[PDB]
Amino acid sequence: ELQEKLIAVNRVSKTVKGGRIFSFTALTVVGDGNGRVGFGYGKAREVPAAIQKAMEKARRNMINVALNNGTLQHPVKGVHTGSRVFMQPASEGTGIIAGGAMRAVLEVAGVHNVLAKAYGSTNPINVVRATIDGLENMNSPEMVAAKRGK
RNA sequence: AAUUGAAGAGUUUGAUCAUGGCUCAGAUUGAACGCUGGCGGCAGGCCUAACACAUGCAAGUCGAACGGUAACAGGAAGAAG
Repeated sequence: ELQEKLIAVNRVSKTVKGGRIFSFTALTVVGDGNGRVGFGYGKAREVPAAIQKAMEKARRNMINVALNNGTLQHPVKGVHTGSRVFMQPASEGTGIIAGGAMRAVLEVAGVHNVLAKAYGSTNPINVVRATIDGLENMNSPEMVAAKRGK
């Protein structure tokens, strides 16, 4: 049920007095298959060290996303840093058809149908979080019955 | 029952995030060239010189408009081997 996966890994540099020392950072997103979306970045001097902290941080900071059946309740716009993310429900249509960075967050959230097409900046670390912000701000037709109806 | 569907990647820097061009994955064509090549069905086939042309053919048809025997097909009459 853990359903965890990595998006991408990127080598970086420091350049201290002695010379260049290269660290590694692996982005990861996790989910239970029905809502409960979460993610983690982290860093380390090794590849297996950095991925471990990413999956470790992905356990905490997990929030529910509301879905109808196996689809979104409505289309929702979301932005983060310099990235701009749109999505459409498209009920049982073709499905989970999207490029890397945003592929992980949709499939692990539970959606096997919605279309992405992420505009603006397509940076792996900025394109993620635009989903979680765009899925957190999304509200549910059953639980908006507080404002709706009466 | 009927225009119900939306992907990204690479590259500036010691490394990073924007901005921003270039490049690639797709489909398509009245196509060509390179290499190769079994059959069938359907469709397509001078996109440049509206440059110029050999030869045949590409529009004739009515004797039930009319005077007519020029053809060969008979019939009729005549003259002969």
